[PDB]
Amino acid sequence: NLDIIGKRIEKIKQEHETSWHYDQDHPYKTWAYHGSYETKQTASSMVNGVVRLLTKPWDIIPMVTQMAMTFKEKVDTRTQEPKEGTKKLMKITAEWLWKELGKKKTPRMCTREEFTRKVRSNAALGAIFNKWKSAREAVEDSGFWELVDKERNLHLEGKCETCVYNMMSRAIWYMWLGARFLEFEALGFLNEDHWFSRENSLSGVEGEGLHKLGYILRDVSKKEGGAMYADDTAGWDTRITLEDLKNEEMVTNHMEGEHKKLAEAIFKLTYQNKVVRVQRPTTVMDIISRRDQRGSGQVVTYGLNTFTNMEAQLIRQMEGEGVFKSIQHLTVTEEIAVKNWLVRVGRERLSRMAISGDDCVVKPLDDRFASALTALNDMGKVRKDIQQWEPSRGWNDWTQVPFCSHHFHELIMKDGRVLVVPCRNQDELIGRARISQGAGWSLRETACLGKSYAQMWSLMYFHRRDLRLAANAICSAVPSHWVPTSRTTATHEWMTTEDMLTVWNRVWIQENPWMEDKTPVESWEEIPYLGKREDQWCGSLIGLTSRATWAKNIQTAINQVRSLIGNEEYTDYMPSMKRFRR
Ligand SMILES: [Cl-]
Ligand SMILES: [Zn+2]
Ligand SMILES: [Zn+2]
Repeated sequence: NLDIIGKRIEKIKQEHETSWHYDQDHPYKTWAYHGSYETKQTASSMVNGVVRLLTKPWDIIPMVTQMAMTFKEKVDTRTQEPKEGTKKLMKITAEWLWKELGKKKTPRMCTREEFTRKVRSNAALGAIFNKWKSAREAVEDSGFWELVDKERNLHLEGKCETCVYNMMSRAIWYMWLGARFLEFEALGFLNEDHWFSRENSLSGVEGEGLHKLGYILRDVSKKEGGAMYADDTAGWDTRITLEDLKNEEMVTNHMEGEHKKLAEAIFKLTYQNKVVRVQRPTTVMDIISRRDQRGSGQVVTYGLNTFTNMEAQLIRQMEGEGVFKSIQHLTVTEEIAVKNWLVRVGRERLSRMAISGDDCVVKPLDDRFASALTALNDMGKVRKDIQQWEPSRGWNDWTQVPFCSHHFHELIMKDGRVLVVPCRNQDELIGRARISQGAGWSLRETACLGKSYAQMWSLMYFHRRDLRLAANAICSAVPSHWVPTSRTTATHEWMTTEDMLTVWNRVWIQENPWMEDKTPVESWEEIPYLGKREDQWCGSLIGLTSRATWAKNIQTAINQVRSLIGNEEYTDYMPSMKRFRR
C-alpha cells in the first residue's frame, strides 16, 4: 500500500504545501482518498466548415447536427474477488495463452529512438503538457532524459516517484511524457511487434484494417457451429480485477535482464497500484489511489484488453463444452482436462473468434455457449443491456453481426467478383467528419482534415451513394496537392496524395487475399454501390428533394469552398461519376 504509493503522494503534497487539506466531504467510496489542493481550469468539439458547407442536406438532420453540441459513477464502483475455480481457470488459460503468443515472437525493449520517431510523427501517446511546452520539445532536450533516467533507476530499485495518472462511458488517464516513455520501453513490444496480429494470436485483428474485418467475420462464419455471439461488456476497463492484472503480468515470465525488471516495475508500481489526480468543482485537485481497474496508456490498454478478452472467451467456450462443472472449485482431474482441451483444440477455438480489445465476436462449437454464464459473470465481465442470467441472443447471419462499430455487406461487382465492405449508419459518418478537436486550425489545416475524411469515404464507403458524391465534392474543393492531415492518427491507406483509384485497386484487388482474379479496375464506374433500398436502410438520403437539389447543384457548393480557400490549383473529380459525365 503506502510503501508503494506514499513517495508519489509525498512529492505532490510538498509542491502544494500552501493548499494541502484532507477535505471531509470527499465523494469517493471505492477509491482511497489522500488529500486535496488548489487549481483552476477546464476541450469542446469544433465544426469543420469545409465538410459542413459540402454536406448541406444534413444541416437539418438532428442525428448529425446534435453530434457537434455539448460514466464517473462507473469508475467509483467495486468488483468482487472471483471464486477459487475461476482463479484456477484464468491462471491455466493465461499461462497457455502467453506461451502461444510467444512461440513466434521475442519480447524486447522499445528505444528512445522509436519513442522519439513516434512523438515526431503525431502519435497520440496520451501525455500531459509544466517545464517543456510540447512532446516534440521534451524529446530534443537531454534534461528530460535525465528525469527519465532518475525514474528508470528508481524502477530498477522497485520504487516510483513521478508515475501519476491525471483523469479526464469513457475515461483517458494522461501521464507525463516520461512515465509514458517508461511504459513504452517495457510493454511497447506488444504493439510494435504485432503480438495481436491475426497471424500471431488467431483471435486478434491488430493491424488488419477496416477492409479486412468483414472478410475475417465471413471466414469465422464458415466454421461449423452455433450462432455468432457479439456480447458487449458493461464498462470493460472498470471490470478488470486484480486477478486479471496478475495474469497479464505473467508476460514478464518470458523476459530476461533489465527488460524483465523494467516490465515487472510497470505492472507492480503503476498498474496494480495507481495514483490519480481528478478535478472536482467543489475547482480543487483530488489525489486518489486504487489497486484494480484498467488505467494504462491507450495502446498498452488495447493489447492487454485483447489478451484478457481472449482468455475470458476461451473460458466461456470451455464452460459451454462442459470441460468443467463448477467455478466454486476445479478438481485435480478437471485441471488436467482444461490443460488438455487447450493443447488439443485451443488454437482452433481461438480461430472461432475476432477480438479487438473489449469487442468480441465468437462462433462457438454449438449454442450451449448462450447460457454458459457462470465464469463470465464471476470474472466480472457482466454483459451490457441483458439480465445477468438471461441467455445471450446470437446472430444467424455474419452480415448482421456488429464489430468495431460496423456491420459488413457482401457486394457483387458487375464483373462477378465479391467485395466484403464495411458500413455503419450514414448519419454517424457525416456527423463525425463535420467535427474537429483542438484550437488554432488554419483554413488550410481544416481543408486537409476534410480531405482525410473524403479519401477514407472513397476507400471504405464508396458503396454509399451520398458518401461517394460528397467525397468527390470535398476532393474537388480542396487544392489537389494539399496533403491530408489528422492531429489524432490501424491501417490508414487513405492518408496519401496518390490517386484514390490507384489506392482502391491496391487495397481491394492487388493485396486482397480473398480476391483470386487480380484484373485492375479502370474507372470508378466499375465499382458498385449497395442496392438503393439497402443504401436507404443504412441512412442514405437518396430519394429526398433536399438530396436531389444538393447533387444537381454540387458545382455551386464546390465553387463556394474554392472561393473561400482562394486561387489555388484544383481538380474536378465529379465526372468520375456517370451523372456528371455529360
Ligand atoms: Cl440475424
Ligand atoms: Zn514511476
Ligand atoms: Zn450498411
